Amino acid sequence: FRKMAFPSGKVEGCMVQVTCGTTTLNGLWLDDVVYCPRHVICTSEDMLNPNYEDLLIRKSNHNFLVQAGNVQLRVIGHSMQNCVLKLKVDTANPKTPKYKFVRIQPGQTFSVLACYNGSPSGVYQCAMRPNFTIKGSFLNGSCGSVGFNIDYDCVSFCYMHHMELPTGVHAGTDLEGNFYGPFVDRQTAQAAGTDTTITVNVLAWLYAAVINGDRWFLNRFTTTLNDFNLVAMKYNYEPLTQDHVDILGPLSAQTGIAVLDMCASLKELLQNGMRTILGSALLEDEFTPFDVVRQC
Amino acid sequence: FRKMAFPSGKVEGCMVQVTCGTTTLNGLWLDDVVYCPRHVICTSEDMLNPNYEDLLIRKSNHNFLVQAGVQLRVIGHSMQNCVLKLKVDTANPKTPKYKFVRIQPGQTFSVLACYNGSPSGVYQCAMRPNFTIKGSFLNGSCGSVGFNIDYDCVSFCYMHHMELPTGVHAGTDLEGNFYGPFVDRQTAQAAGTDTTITVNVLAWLYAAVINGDRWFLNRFTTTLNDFNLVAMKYNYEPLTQDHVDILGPLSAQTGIAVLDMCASLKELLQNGMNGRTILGSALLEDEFTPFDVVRQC
Ligand SMILES: *C(=N)Cn1c(N2Cc3ccccc3C2)c(Cc2cc(F)c(F)c(F)c2)c(=O)n(-c2cncc(C)c2)c1=O
Ligand SMILES: *C(=N)Cn1c(N2Cc3ccccc3C2)c(Cc2cc(F)c(F)c(F)c2)c(=O)n(-c2cncc(C)c2)c1=O
Repeated sequence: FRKMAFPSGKVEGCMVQVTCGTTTLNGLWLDDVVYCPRHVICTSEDMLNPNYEDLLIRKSNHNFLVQAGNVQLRVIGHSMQNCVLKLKVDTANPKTPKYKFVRIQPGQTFSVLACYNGSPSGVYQCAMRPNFTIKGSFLNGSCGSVGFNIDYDCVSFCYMHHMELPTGVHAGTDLEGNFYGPFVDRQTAQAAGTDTTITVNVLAWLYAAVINGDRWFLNRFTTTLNDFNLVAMKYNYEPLTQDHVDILGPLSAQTGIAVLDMCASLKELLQNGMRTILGSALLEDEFTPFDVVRQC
Repeated sequence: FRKMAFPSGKVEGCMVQVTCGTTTLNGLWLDDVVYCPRHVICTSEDMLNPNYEDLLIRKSNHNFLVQAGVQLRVIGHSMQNCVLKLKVDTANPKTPKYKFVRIQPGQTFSVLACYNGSPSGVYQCAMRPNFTIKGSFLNGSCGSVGFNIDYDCVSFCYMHHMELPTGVHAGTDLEGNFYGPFVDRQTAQAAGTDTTITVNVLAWLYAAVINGDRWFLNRFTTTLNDFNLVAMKYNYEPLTQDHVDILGPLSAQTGIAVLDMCASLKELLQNGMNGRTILGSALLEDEFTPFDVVRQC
């Protein structure tokens, strides 16, 4: 099992650079709007205590340098939605894919196209941690890099990168500018919550093992969902939602192993602790049910 | 600290489907040529024991259906080793600046897995010492390519031909020469004994330090020769002085001498990791090059 990213071409053709004064970052050019972190309107000194509504009333269209490579796109309007700036430009991007904006749930994976100075540099898969951070690989200059899934040539944008936190993990927003997690776009004492294991994905990984004939850990037991959730938390595992149970349905059907039967199996692995699964001693939690199917 | 592939856009616009009869796979369209595995000309029966010069002479241009998202008309064909080259009537307008390179064992590249001419996923792989690669390829992935990108120039280094019985992958360069002792015939084929890419493990241990993980370091040193004795014992590749040189930047950056890191690795091979993990792994990772680490650290 490999972490496979989606082909990045469709997103590559949407990446631009946005500059306010000396502050620069990446933006995303879809039709005639460029989306980017609103913190582009800040000097580094302003970050210590920014008032965005004011910094923005005082900006004008002509203050924003938007560039696709070295070609300037003239801005004809500006607004902010939550923590994202939307710059209306005078050119509709001919390379705009079919797209939507999605707000993903913790556990969901997506591809990150890391970008510097509007120029894509690399692509990799990432999971949204339960504590609403991502364990990304971002260097300074990466703000405005985006995360996405691709579903029949429709690009679902789910993440825009804003910042690195103290412990070296990453935080940002959806494409409506709403942060994942409790973070804010100003310099404070902010820290990631204590993280937990993504139970839904661990179960998907157990289904993957079963599909491949690796099924020693299956037992005769079943559990109630409520009982499972209470025990799981004792081992720093996430409780399951109804949505989780549902996205495990296809793998449940493929293997004929009921979700709550697999939960029983997991509970035992937790209570006794293991002997390998898919030739690994560790339970993997960054492959979703959809990832498992997409690979097998 | 993740495996990071190159952005795949420039390659995506070169992928096409090639079909002969009910045999289909992917092709790479550059200028007015489509490169694909020559085994496209075989039925399953032919593929059991193919005489390719003899099969190819019997084909006409119109036997080849090339599809680019538009049918492209084939106007000429030739074979170069295990790669078929179909000249087509239309030049690919999105051809990047490109080269064909043969990679060295230990080196990494991005794979763009494709099915029916359509890109499906992108990830990094290394060319293993035994000249296989551990890809994520399913049925129909033949003709998917591997590449590196340097300032907009795409260097293609791999074209995918088969999965071996063990679940690893084998293929050719873009000149159609196999990596490893394999052939393009349906017969059971094993690779030689694989070994671990030592220089890469060392690069990855340096990565782990740069990312704030230091539990495996020790105060000890070793000579190159004595390290290599231990490494060969554990089916690791020899570390050369050129490798030590290559590691110079990461050594400079962490203030750990290469031979000091080698002493750490020796202890890891001898003692195991006990309970522990390094950059999330329970296993010593060997598929990041020094260059890959630098490009990210
Ligand atoms: C983003 N492309 C640059 N950057 C920043 N910033 C530098 C800067 C300069 C002027 C004005 C604002 C900024 C932000 C940060 C810092 C940052 C980001 C926020 F959202 C905040 F709310 C904040 F208080 C500070 C940053 O963390 N990174 C970053 C992202 N990912 C990885 C790394 C190593 C660094 C930036 O790139
Ligand atoms: C490739 N897109 C199809 N394929 C093949 N082949 C199926 C087929 C049908 C008719 C004629 C020729 C072929 C080859 C193989 C089999 C194969 C190919 C070789 F070159 C060999 F030397 C060999 F021993 C076997 C194949 O392995 N894969 C493949 C690739 N990667 C992963 C998986 C699961 C399968 C094909 O896709």
